[PDB]
Formats: sequence, C-alpha cells, structure tokens
Amino acid sequence: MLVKGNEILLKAHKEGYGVGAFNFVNFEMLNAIFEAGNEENSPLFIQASEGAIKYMGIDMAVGMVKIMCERYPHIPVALHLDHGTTFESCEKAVKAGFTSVMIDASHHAFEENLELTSKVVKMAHNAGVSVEAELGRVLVNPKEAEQFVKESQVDYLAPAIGTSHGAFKFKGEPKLDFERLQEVKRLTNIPLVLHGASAIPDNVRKSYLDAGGDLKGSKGVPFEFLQESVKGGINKVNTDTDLRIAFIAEVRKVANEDKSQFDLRKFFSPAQLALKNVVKERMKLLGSANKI
Amino acid sequence: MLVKGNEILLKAHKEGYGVGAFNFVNFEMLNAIFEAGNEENSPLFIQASEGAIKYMGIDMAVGMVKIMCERYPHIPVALHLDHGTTFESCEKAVKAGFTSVMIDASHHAFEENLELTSKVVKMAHNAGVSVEAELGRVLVNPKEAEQFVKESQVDYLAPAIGTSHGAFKFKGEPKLDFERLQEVKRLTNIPLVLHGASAIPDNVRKSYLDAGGDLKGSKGVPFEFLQESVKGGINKVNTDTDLRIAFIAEVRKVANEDKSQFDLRKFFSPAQLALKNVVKERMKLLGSANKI
Ligand code: NA
Ligand code: NA
Ligand SMILES: [Zn+2]
Ligand SMILES: [Zn+2]
Repeated sequence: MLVKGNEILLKAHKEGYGVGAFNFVNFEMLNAIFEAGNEENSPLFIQASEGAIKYMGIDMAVGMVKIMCERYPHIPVALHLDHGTTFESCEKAVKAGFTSVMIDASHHAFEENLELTSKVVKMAHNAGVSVEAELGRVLVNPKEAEQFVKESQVDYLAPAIGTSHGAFKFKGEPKLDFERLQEVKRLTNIPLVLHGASAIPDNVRKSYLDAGGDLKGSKGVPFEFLQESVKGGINKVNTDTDLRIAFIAEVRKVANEDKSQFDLRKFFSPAQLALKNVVKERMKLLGSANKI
Repeated sequence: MLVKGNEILLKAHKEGYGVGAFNFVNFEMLNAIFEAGNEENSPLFIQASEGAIKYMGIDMAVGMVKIMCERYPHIPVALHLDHGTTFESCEKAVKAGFTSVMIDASHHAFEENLELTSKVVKMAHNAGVSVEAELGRVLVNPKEAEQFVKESQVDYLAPAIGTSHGAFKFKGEPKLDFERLQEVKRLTNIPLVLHGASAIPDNVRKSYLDAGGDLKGSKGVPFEFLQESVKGGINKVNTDTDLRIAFIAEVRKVANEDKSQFDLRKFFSPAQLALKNVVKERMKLLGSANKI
C-alpha cells in the first residue's frame, strides 16, 4: 500500500523513531522485507537503487511492490529511489509510481547541489512525491544545512555526520558527531537520513564466514551507532549491505553442504529467512516495530 | 501477451515442431526465458509448478508474467500450471489467470484418471483455458490413449513413451518408443507432451561440474532423444532441470571465485545469461525459433 515517503518519515520525525530503508533487487529480497514488516507491525520504506532499477526494470520494480501491497494492505509502504543521480532518473521514477525519490548531488558544490535538488523538488512535489537530498562539507555545516533545506524545500536530508560514505569517504574509524546531528536537527526540523551505516550483526557475520566468506573490507558500525543516531534525530536508516550478507551467506552454505543441489528454492528460502530476520531486528532496534 | 495454451501447441501440432515448456520460480528465471523468446522469435510456453506457486504466491507468478508481456507485446505467451495434483489447484490457477492447466492423475487407474481429468476439462473449458493430462500403463497403450482423449476432451496429452518419470519411473537408460509415439499421435490427433526428458547440454554440464557441482543422478537424455520425439509428434517439451543446472552453475562459480562477493546482481546476472542461452538453444533444437 503505497504512501508518500514523507507520510511515514514525518511520523517518525514527530515521534522520534527510526525507519529502516531496505533495498531490494528482486523478488526474494522484496518478499522477505514485506514479511518482516508484517511480523513486526512496522511501516515499510522500500529502496531501489538505479542499478537495481536497471536490473529489474522500473516496471517490474514497481509492479512487484504493488502486488505485495495487495497482500498486506494494512502496511504503509514507501517506494523510494535510492541515490538518484540525475533529474531525468528521478523524473522516470516519479512517472513510474515511486512515492519518494532521492537526488544525490552531494559531490557538487553547495550552489550546484541546491540547484539540482531544487529542480527535482519542484517536479516531484508537483506530482505528490517526496524528495530526499544529501549534504556534506568532511562533516556537514549545520547552518549550511539550514539554508539548504529552506531554499530547496526538500522533505528529508542526509547530512554527513560521521559515516565514511559517498562523497565523504575518509580514512579511519567512523564516529557519530552527536552534537552536530542535534544542531542540524534543530535548525532544519525535518526527517534526517543516515547513509553508510552498515552494522554487520555478529550472527550475520558468523553466518557468512562459516559459509567460507570473506568480509575483510566490510567492517560495520556498532548497534550503538544506530541507536544514538536515532536519539539524535535520524528518522531513516539506509539498509542494504547487511541484507546482502545475510542472504548470500545462506546461498553459500547450501552450495557447500550439497554439491548436487540446484533447486532454487533450496538456496533462496533460507536466504529469505536470514534477510527477513535482519530486517525484523533492524525494525525493533530503530523503533519502527508495532508502529502500524 | 497471454494466449491460451492450445493456440501455441496446435500450431506446433500442425507444423510438426516442438515448443519448450520452461519452468520459472522467480524473476531471474522468468526474465531470462522472455529474453530468450524475444531473441529467437519463438512463442513462449511458461510453466509454474505447484511448488513454484507456493513459493512465489500465485498472485506474484501471474503478476510478473503480465508485466513481462507488456515488455514484449509481440510474443505469444501461455501461462501453464505444471503438474497440478487436484481439481481445486487447477481451478485456482484458472481463476488466477493461467491460460493452461495440467491435471496429473496418471498414478490413478484409467477410470479415475479420466474422471478427474474430465472434471478439470469441464471447468477449464468453461473459462476458456486449455488442459493437459498424462496417461501410461510401463508404456502407454495407444488405444487407451485414443479413448482417454476422445472421452475427456483434453487439449493435449503426455503419454508414457520411454522416459523415467512420475508414475512410470524405471531402472535402465530411457529409450524413446518411436512407433508407439507415432501410433498415439495417429490415434489422438492432438498436441503431445514429453515429460522427464532432461537433456543437459555439454557446456551446461561442464559449467556445473567446473563450479564444484555433482550431477550423480541427473544423466538425462541426448539431444537426439528430443529431436526424434518431435519427429514423432511431440509438441510440448517440459524443460526445468536443464534451466536450473545452468543457473545454479553460475551461482556456484561466483561464490567460488570471490569469497567477498555478496552483490546479488553479480551472482544472478551471469546465472540469467546461462539460463537464457539454454532456452535459446532448446528453442532452436525443437524448432520453435522464428515462429512468431
Ligand atoms: Na537514499
Ligand atoms: Na505439464
Ligand atoms: Zn549518500
Ligand atoms: Zn508427468
């Protein structure tokens, strides 16, 4: 059941909890996410990257979501364009039926970022679609964020607040700038979004490594990081990496333990279950559980 | 573009070629099958087992197919219930939008098989849906097949003609009973269906084995078996095992060559390609290519 992204995030903003934004690239991922939402009674914020959209076809991406909505008509669902890179991409998503689009111009200077973002906002808003943007600079400047939000009229903002991600990659340990987050929150007074905050739960790790996987290069932030960010004003937490690892861990396991197995269901059923549980735990962690 | 099963198979029956009936259990399989049909200009006979329907949900199964039809409006597509086991299952498939249903009561005695098949036919025909049935007994008796088809009004029949399958499994290496096939074809004068005729292409077997797979128990039949079957009057060739081996082979390979890989696209993109190529080759082999 598709609704504006802002309808879900404004509630989270007002009531001070976080909503996991879960990516999907096919049916297996989508089904697991919906079942998680159903079992935890949590609103659903579903994300599709530009790569995922090319992979599925925007018609199949939206099509599958609409089908799942009819299964669980009681669950609020926002279909979100994850990291749109062009106005045309966001435009296509809007026409396709997305209820939320992100335009990422955070790698550009303030003025150009504001220009492109404002352009997307005008288009999306005219079609009743919510918009997300990103802003940094190194950590974001709260007063810059204030002006950016005011002039762009974006619905939610992803501020650079400690994660090594996108145009704000750094060398060393990621650290949540809590006070900076609170300042941004106070000055903007809109839902805030957290990017590049992969948690890699212990059990998920262990499942992947047990299946012969290698995670050297994928180190996650503590659960405390996510909890503190939510207390700081974060209302949307992008979740993809954690889903992939749990999913593929099971795929590797099945391959290892039975060389003669080629029934897709045998691979992807456990994979779905693992992914579903990650989503469920994330919903409880962020506080979106029992919010329906 | 959904058309009734008999529309596609009757053309194959008249012109003496075979149409591959390809199973799918998710998006990846379905997409590869459609791309294959598009690239070989071949009609599409898509199959969904009761297990696949349980896995996907009949709403998603039909839903995805309808979406794919909109992508390739020029390709005739028959959505087929593979090995339905009850009247209710066939009925649910019909109400869901399937354009062809198979009721498998071949493990029952003639009278009971005919009775259930006839009931399914009455229901399906009333809804404009084609029906497939199966008959044996050991090899099928042509005269029995003649009476079965005449009294049941079934659209196409799967005769036990040499393959180890279902209620007609055996120990030795399968041999096509060509003259028996010809007699059944001669007496029934309807499209015939071949079950349990997996023909793993050399490259497919190699790919799966190279990836550390084990195929003990999946020998199958030579291409010539399929070719002679079509010459004999077979118009529908169930294809599932061959698709899954090609698909999983690539999945295993990706898992083997990079332990740090958990991008689902990296796994399933090559998997789709492999499956697509199997379908394309099968279409050319059976002679459905360039028939659109
Ligand atoms: Na985003
Ligand atoms: Na069948
Ligand atoms: Zn970002
Ligand atoms: Zn059969």
